[PDB]
Amino acid sequence: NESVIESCSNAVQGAANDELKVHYRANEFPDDPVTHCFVRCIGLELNLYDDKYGVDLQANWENLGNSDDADEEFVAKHRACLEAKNLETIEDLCERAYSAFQCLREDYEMYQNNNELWSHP
Ligand SMILES: [N+]
Ligand SMILES: [N+]
Ligand SMILES: [N+]
Ligand SMILES: [N+]
Ligand SMILES: [N+]
Ligand SMILES: [N+]
Ligand SMILES: [N+]
Ligand SMILES: [N+]
Repeated sequence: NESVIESCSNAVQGAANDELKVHYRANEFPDDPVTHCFVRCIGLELNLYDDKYGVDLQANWENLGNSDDADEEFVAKHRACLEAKNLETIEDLCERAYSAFQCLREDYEMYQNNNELWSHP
């Protein structure tokens, strides 16, 4: 939502940038250090993500336009994707969050073009 985008742009060094914020409002998140931290911030603020517990797959399922329990294959597929990214070995917390969310890119893009289950318990 608008509020979280604005607050995260202030919380993250470099993120209060006109050009970057045009991307963010368009659900476009480039692979750069500022955006890494921005994506982490949004994930934390919306409780979609946690540095320790990773991606809340149920919260993300709900953020993809659903109100029910996540499909089992959605949970399985993303648990496996996230495990394959060896997130615990990524020292930079922003890079870690950005890498984690790459697993859900296809889902968010499909949802956008149409309009707890922590991965690391
Ligand atoms: N900022
Ligand atoms: N700022
Ligand atoms: N962040
Ligand atoms: N959550
Ligand atoms: N399911
Ligand atoms: N991981
Ligand atoms: N999806
Ligand atoms: N939660």
